[PDB]
Amino acid sequence: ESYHKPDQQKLQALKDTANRLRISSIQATTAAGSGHPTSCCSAAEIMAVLFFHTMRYKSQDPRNPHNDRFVLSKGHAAPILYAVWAEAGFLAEAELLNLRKISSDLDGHPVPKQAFTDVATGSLGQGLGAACGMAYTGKYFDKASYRVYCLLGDGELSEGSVWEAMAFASIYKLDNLVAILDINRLGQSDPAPLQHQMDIYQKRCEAFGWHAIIVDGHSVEELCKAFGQAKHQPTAIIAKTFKGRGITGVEDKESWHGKPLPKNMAEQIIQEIYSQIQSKKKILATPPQEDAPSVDIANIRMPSLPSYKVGDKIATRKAYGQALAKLGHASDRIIALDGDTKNSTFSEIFKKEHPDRFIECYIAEQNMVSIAVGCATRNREVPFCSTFAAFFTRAFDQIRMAAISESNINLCGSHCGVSIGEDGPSQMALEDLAMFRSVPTSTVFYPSDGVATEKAVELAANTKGICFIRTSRPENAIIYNNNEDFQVGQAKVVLKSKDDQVTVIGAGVTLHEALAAAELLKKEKINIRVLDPFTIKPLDRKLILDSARATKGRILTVEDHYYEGGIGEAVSSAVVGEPGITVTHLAVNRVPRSGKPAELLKMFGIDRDAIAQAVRGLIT
Amino acid sequence: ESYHKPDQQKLQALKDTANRLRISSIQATTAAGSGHPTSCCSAAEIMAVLFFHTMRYKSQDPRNPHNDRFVLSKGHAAPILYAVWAEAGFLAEAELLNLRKISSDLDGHPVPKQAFTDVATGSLGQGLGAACGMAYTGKYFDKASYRVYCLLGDGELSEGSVWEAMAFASIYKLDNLVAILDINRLGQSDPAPLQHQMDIYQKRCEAFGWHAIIVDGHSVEELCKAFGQAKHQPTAIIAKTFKGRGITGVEDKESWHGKPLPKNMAEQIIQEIYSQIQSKKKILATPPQEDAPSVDIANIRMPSLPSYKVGDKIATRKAYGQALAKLGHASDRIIALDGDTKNSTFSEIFKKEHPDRFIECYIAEQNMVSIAVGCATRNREVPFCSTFAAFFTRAFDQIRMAAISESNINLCGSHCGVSIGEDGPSQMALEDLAMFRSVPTSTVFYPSDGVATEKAVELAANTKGICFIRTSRPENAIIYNNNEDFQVGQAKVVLKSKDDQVTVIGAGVTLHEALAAAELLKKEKINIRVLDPFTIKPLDRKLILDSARATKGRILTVEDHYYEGGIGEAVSSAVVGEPGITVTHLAVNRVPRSGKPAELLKMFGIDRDAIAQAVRGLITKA
Ligand SMILES: Cc1ncc(C[n+]2csc(CCOP(=O)(O)OP(=O)(O)O)c2C)c(N)n1
Ligand SMILES: Cc1ncc(C[n+]2csc(CCOP(=O)(O)OP(=O)(O)O)c2C)c(N)n1
Ligand SMILES: [Mg+2]
Ligand SMILES: [Mg+2]
Ligand code: NA
Ligand code: NA
Repeated sequence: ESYHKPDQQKLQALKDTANRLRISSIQATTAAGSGHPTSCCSAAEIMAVLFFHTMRYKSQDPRNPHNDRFVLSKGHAAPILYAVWAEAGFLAEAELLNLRKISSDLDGHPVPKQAFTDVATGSLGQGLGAACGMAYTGKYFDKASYRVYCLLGDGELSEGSVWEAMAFASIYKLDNLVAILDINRLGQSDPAPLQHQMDIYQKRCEAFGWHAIIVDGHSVEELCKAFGQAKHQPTAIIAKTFKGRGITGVEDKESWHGKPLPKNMAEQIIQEIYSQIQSKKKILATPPQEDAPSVDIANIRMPSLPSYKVGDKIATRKAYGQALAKLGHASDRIIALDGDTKNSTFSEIFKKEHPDRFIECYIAEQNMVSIAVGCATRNREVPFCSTFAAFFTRAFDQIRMAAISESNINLCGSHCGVSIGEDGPSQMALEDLAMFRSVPTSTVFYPSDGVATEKAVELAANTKGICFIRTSRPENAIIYNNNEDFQVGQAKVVLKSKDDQVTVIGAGVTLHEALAAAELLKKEKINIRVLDPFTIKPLDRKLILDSARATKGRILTVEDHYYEGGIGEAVSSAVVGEPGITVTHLAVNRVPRSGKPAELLKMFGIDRDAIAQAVRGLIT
Repeated sequence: ESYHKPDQQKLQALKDTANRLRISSIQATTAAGSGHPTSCCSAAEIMAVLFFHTMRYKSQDPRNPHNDRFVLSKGHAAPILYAVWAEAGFLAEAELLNLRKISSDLDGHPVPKQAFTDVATGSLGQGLGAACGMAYTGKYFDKASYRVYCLLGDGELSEGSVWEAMAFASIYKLDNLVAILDINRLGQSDPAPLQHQMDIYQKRCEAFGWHAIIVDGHSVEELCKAFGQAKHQPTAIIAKTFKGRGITGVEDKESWHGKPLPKNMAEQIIQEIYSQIQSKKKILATPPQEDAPSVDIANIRMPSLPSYKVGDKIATRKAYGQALAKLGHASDRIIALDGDTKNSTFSEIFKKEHPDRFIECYIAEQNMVSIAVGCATRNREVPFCSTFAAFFTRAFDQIRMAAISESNINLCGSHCGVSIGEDGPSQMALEDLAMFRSVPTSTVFYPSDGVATEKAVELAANTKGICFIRTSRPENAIIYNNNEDFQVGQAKVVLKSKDDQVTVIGAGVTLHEALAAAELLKKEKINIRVLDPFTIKPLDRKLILDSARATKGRILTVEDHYYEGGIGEAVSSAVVGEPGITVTHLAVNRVPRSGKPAELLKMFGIDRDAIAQAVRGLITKA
């Protein structure tokens, strides 16, 4: 528990370690012909001290739940991360030279195929948010003794997402979290704005509620001391460093970001660094206190079937909140996050019933997603984030990186489409199906009534990858029996007859408009089949085609979304080339405007009358 | 101009104005049955003072280029924006009651169909970045006397994009920019984190380089004074206010965000507010000094044809930088913005030749897009932003709102696809076609060689809407003669014969892989047509279909992008149902990994061998 104040030999061993890490970073990037040795070298003493004095972890089990966490937010310093894990004895030294090869898992930036990596970085400014999720989990959910350390670059601090995380950590008193800022003066293509104005970094961190300490980032002794003192606040170690530290003629110079040393130069530089190393003996890592709780990864089931009634009206946004609160009674792993929209998404229902497991993330969608990713690391939590679907576009890079991180998070976006009415297009999600479908690990649920919403929540909880649930504002009727079985990739035919003329595919509000169109068309002796996809990704291609074959090959898809990347294009891509199949597509063709929900569905050509007229035109 | 220190009669008129603005915000939202009167009421004195004391603008010409700019970043206070423009005499007072109707343009949040709105807000945290672009333009490009005022909420300040803009304004010494923070204690669903800890707001703004003044936001006199002193720094007026100010029993209470007053309550509250108004006489706006320069809005033409030769090798990312620098010599309105990637996107070439028109935005893509939107307002500048295409996903909400803002900005994203090689997937754009295709005003250029890249830059400069140019890292051959004519929505058939068995659609690196596949397949007496879309949106449906009908109805798309929302899906959606047409699709099926470019194209099934195998399979299945 006490700080072990290192003696001169331990300090020299830490310096020797830092210099070994420099040598390896150079060797690996020169061998690869690409990479960022100068970005590694500014961080070498930081890495040596964290891994070989401060942190506590099992060197042979990097994912162990009791370990301190390290997040390399400046992910292009990956070679020095790999070098520390070789120094710690987990990774074979020889493998370091295979950096960036297709035959290796030592890829250009860290990724979770590496046991020692929890989240992928490489898109700057995201690691601190993930670290915040890890620290929040450690302090409030696991209630364990592990600490969380996150290394950032100085150019990286221009990303607004970093400052969302800074504010989150002070709001939530993450006194188990340390941010290390590698203030090496330079970004990629010029000096970072503040250069070596260390006092301005300190003021910014202090103003955001952090205990901020300026250190010489190349002093192993100052680093040991600064890391050795816990605080009652999140702690920022503001390290003055030089980019390319230890590389004579490159240290502190522009024009070297992401530039490997040519072989002749690497050999000369490595010789000079090696001349400064006093012993080949390596420091051993020190193991953690094993106080993280056991976690059960069993499937999570709703405590009962849905208790809706066919014909009753409920918006799927409200059904989401009810279903999430219900699921929270079945497993303590379920956590909810929301960005100051809990009264609109109905995640407030979960907050009321399970307040200890609700995280108010404020108006900061980027950070919210990163918090969720962090909470899901090491399978600790099962997170459900929510906001308006439109505002998940604010977090697309975090979502993109979440898939690269192989993260299991659940996102529920409300207020989709023009059917929200009067707020207008700033609040209307019209591109969220395109966005989430383009995330390669995604499952996209579009529930059309309250029953389907509850089933989607339960399925999402038990589905790997990036799960998105699209909810809606109109109160529409319950159409499904409570005991209707739902599965990912299985659609439902909600209206059919022996002489259906076209298969109409709708979802959410447009499913209900399609059912209303069917009633209008019956008066003209025209029957239509109506199909509810349930999941847009994966799509039930078989049921769609079997339906179309019963309806003269004709499909009409109607969606409250733009034309590109949504339901209609998913359907077209699934059926193109099938003999006799035709697809007509109704969607929103341009930025909308304010009006009543029904007025906008009409203006944008996706209401019952537009559907009926499209059907009449197809038959003729 | 000297500060006009107001007399008590002017101050009382400003209070009367603020109370009229409260009344109108309540009347309009009660009439609509929705909206945010409490968010209007905290800002009523701020709005009165800005519009009727501080700012200079032409009340009958809100777009006038000499006017001070006002940006309502907290856009859900739109009813009070509409009320000020009625008070100024531009809008008819009766029209305010038509808020949110389909028959009105007084929509729920501000939009540029309103003459008095430059950028759409409603997605919080974006207005200050737009304002920074307006202020940068005013100080460095227009070199004019107009100032820029941006009103933000307190919950809104949780958005990181705000702090990017804060830092930008101090870096760039935007002493013509004022941010007004409506510190009304409350967000939507709870108190804002800092509540009324005014000293913490001050410390945060000062630490980010702003001159920060705490005021009573309901004191017209303190507001006049704080706005009346210009500074050498961007200035933050940190206004302590109460949400719902002036609505008895609602002021300072939770549970009222976005809740209109019921009719009975509106009538009673309005009576009380009206009892505080001393005079019905309105204040007149004061017009501006007309020192903004005249701008030439003519078509922009490259000064010469591309200077490439067929067979030369160049990466389209480098051709972009060369073309942009060349365009800068043809028009004074071209500006370039980049997020600390200028040596990778080659926007550095423009910086070297036209340094006064390059804006370093640092590692802050959200703000970069907003800056560009601000610079393009009132048609002052023609901006080209650049970064890696993957990092435009960090700015998708800004891009989305740029289309809602009817903005003409140009975005060039480099390093697309797996063909970048060793950096791995964090840098690989594999969803940018899906993203930009879902932006409704977008034109998506995917140039396959240096010639097509230069033509795309020129076309983009003259094309309205959100223009995206997808550039690439491999150094592929020039295939077009310099004198080839290019047009939005027109594809090119780059290889054809009377015996073609498939039409293969590729772009960028996969066009070159398709041409290599064609050379391989000729050894087996198999000819393929190869088609280069040029624009993915709009797609040349006619040429694609005419090509397919000459190649046994068969189309094969191949793309360095995920399957969803890219070239293959665009093509399938364009041709579905056409008799005899089939589409096969090669794309990237999962998150990639590091390797050499050619190794990754092979691993992910989008190289010459994958194309050749798919072609053979189509022939043999028939
Ligand atoms: C979101 C994002 N935008 C742009 C980049 C491109 N890029 C990679 S590293 C880098 C510079 C990082 O500089 P800094 O944070 O100072 O780190 P250093 O290498 O100096 O330690 C940039 C611009 C990135 N990877 N991520
Ligand atoms: C990016 C974004 N996220 C979420 C919202 C949802 N939303 C609309 S207004 C609001 C609260 C704004 O509070 P504040 O900024 O304090 O403004 P006030 O109404 O108090 O003046 C929220 C959360 C939004 N419009 N934009
Ligand atoms: Mg740096
Ligand atoms: Mg507020
Ligand atoms: Na990061
Ligand atoms: Na899930």
